[PDB]
Amino acid sequence: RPRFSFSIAAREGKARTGTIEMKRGVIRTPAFMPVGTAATVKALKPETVRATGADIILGNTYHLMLRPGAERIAKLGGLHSFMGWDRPILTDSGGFQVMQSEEGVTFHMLSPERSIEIQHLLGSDIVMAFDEVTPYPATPSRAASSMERSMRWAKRSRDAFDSRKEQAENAALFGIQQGSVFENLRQQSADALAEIGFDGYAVGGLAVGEGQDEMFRVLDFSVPMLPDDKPHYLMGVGKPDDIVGAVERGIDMFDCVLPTRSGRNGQAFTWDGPINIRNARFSEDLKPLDSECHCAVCQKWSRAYIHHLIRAGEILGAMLMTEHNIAFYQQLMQKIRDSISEGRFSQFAQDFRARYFA
Amino acid sequence: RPRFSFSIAAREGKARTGTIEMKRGVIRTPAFMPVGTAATVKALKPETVRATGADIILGNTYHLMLRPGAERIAKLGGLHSFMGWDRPILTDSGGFQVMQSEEGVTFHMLSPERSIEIQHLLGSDIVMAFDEVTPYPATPSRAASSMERSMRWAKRSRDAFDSRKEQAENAALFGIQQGSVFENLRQQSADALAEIGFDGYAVGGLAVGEGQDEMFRVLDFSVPMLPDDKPHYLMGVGKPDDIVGAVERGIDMFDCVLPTRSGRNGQAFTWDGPINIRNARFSEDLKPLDSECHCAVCQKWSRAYIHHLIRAGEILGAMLMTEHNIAFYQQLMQKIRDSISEGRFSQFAQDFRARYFA
Ligand SMILES: [Zn+2]
Ligand SMILES: [Zn+2]
Repeated sequence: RPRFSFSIAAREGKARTGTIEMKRGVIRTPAFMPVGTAATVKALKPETVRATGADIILGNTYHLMLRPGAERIAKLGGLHSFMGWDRPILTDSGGFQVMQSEEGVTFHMLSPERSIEIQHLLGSDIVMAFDEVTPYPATPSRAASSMERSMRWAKRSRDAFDSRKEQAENAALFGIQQGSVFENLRQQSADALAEIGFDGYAVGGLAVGEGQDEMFRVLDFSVPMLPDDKPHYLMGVGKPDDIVGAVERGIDMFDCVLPTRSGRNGQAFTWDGPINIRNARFSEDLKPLDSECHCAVCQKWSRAYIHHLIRAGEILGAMLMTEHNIAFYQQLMQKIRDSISEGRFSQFAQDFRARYFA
Repeated sequence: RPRFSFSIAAREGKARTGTIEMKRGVIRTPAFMPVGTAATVKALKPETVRATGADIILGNTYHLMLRPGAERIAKLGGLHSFMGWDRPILTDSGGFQVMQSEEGVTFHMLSPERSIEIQHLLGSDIVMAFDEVTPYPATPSRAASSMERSMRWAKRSRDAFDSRKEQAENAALFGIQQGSVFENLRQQSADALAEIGFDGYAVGGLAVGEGQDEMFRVLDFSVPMLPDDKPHYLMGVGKPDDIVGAVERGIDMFDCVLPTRSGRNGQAFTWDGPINIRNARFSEDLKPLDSECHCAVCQKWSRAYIHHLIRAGEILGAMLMTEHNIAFYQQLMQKIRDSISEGRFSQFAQDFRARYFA
């Protein structure tokens, strides 16, 4: 396989489906990437993650640099070897968590150069440029300032990535668009990123307090500013309905802690909407979490059993809920991909929303 | 298969190896039974428990009657169906946890009749008689009193078990020997239990504060008092070296929370003795937990990785440590069984101790 190749197999309106080819494997898009916080996808073995249908997972640069440490992971053979996942891994830049001067942030120090270096040490396949994230809400002036600084940092990220032969030859680098909710700033950011040139483009600075309406509004004008022939990554999104709407607006890649996090909380996603398995109504319910879900949990265990485990604080409860939720997300992405390929994604989105919010 | 059949295939001194045949499967002895506290073997799917080599697991009557409740479990199809384990399950009587009058204990009420009933509701394959457990230390007089009461309760358990057709035809009932550390009391208890007649006999009231020397001393005279042709079950034992010594003294069945419990704590069992994986010396150790262990954890993950997970409080750390420890226990039982079959258990025990305590 090549270092990086994105090919669009089918389109319906702004929606696209296709594949990203990388050295460690193929990523089907639109893609959902389970999040590995501390070199583990919470409560799941890597084989189980893969079995749900995930093609790629996300590693957190901020957490890993603190524990166990980027240099230590490199010494142990890199993140893939360390955690036992041999498929692609995307690493975030640390910009969101660390949230200062033009050189970078101290807190430990983090700069475009150090972020790139850490992601190299981890052996990341998709490296994220180091950005400054504009809080929401933000004045036009402050958003411009942050966006401008992030573009300077994007250039610095690009140069640091390119200066490392092994990294430049084997990994990909994504730039991150900023600019808050302002069309002009988004435009300038997109223009700047494209001038620099990246393998993929992320829409950053969303899902930070604004509602879905506003997020969708910003996506409407922002995604078409990005190069059409490269992947579009919406960071930290999100709920199933957020995902469907973002694909309708041209997004190809997603990540969120939601399915793992809310799993441990007792929230299970279903085609009829989320349920909280702790609710007493499930104490004697012999049905699986979802009657259509094809995951291993739904094939074997009842709502009543999982209800009991989650109420009792048992680790197996977290394991089963997380597997289900991640498998649900992958099934959602599969149905999205199929519907786009078949030119019926518009209908799928409508049918999906009608049932999920019934 | 029959309701219950124990056959002794081979002997070396007091040690025996063989099989217990039951409707839901065959149990190879000497056997180690992982403990399921709240209808789950902590941090493991039933398939994973089985994959380690376990033939039977233990369910706790006291915990299950409180949550989710014995009647509810029956309504949901019984414990096997509820938790997804279809092989034999032994249930304890609740006597130890609940630790009063001749009728039983209130705290909820527990009597020989209610204990038997609860174990019927769970659908247990091996039912334990309801006993009174003598605290350690105990005067000769108090131990006699408790032992005498437990024998009266053993009769009541027997009659309650026999009064339920479905239970008597499909499950087995074990009596429990008491009598503290006193040979005469142990003798009277064994005589009483045999007069009543049970499918198996447990040595109760040990591992309650006495040392290994004293436990072994009591086992020396107590196990030969029990019927030779029936299984001998030492409850709540124990460490690997306890197990080897107890088999040398004629014990066929074991259970302990140790491998699960100490797993989550960071303690990993190895042929060279236990290690605590949290120790800084393992932070960059690329070796598996045990260099000889054939378990899935040891095939894939390093000491360094598990060290990181356990220090970070990650659920996967608990999962991997517990799988390893349970697999270690099963490998220990397999080596014991093989050595007895080959008439070299004496040598195995010696070699085992030399290395484990080196
Ligand atoms: Zn499912
Ligand atoms: Zn192992």
